[PDB]
Amino acid sequence: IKVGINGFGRIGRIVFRAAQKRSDIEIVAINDLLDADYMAYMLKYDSTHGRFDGTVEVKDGHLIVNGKKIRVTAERGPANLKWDEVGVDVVAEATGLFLTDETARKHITAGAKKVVMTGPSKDNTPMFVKGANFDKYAGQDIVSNASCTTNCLAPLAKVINDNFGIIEGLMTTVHATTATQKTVDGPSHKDWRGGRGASQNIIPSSTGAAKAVGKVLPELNGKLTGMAFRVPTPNVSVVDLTVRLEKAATYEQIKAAVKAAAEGEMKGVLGYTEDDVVSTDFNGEVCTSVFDAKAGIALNDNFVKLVSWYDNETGYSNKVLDLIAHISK
Ligand SMILES: [Ag+]
Repeated sequence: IKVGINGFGRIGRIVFRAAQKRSDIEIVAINDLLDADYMAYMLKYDSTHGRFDGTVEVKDGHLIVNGKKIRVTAERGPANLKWDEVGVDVVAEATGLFLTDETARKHITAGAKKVVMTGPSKDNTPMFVKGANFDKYAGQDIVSNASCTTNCLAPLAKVINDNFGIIEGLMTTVHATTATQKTVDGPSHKDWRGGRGASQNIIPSSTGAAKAVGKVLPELNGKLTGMAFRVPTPNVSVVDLTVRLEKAATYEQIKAAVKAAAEGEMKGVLGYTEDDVVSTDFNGEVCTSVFDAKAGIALNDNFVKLVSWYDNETGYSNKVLDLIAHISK
């Protein structure tokens, strides 16, 4: 499966690094407003995930990563990309600028077969999260992988709902710093709080990742919404799911249910741990949701507080390839 990446940002670079560890997905073309010499630098060195495992050179204005040529372009218009020349099947849309079917279809016009958005769709484009609704894919040409927080809350909420039933849920993600925020109190027209100093503040932020669970899980629609807190960590976030259960269940029964799915139908997606883990213990975690058993707490048999870790970069990126590989079946 030849895959072309549009937008060599944080998600774009981690999708590239995760593809080097897979055999069914091969990156063949990258497009961003950067020269080839700069793209080789942002791949070779990474402050969060260390140096790149492999070789990377620049020749003829193109990258040579692990002895494989990769076409580099800087087309601002998605239709002028000419994916026919390099032969791309699925385009990884990782710019955040084209999150609609009208704007993402320019890759189909440019010579691609399918498009996967690395973000929550802004229109009626269907969103798919692994372990939640990957079976509901009906061969659409443009899909979406929702958000990274949705890829963490949906697999956990599905197991809790299928076992005990969620009447109403209220979540909160202690999120890490992203490239949206500022290092120092700067301007931010869309979000005033987001313009404050990231390394100095606990910045509240609104998110619709919990309300988006109702789209990938129609049985939980209108039963989930939440918020966020941006904290001065470079990577790895954690959600705080607070749900009211329909069936009475103890915490030891909740741990056994999450552990059964972690070792069963949701292996590789929903993780499970009983260790004294912290955030940096999940830097580079492939799982999109790791349930922290000792961190959670319950008030009674029908009101519990669940804790689940997730990497907002590595975990979501690996599930972008999993969505590319699923639509290609
Ligand atoms: Ag996130």
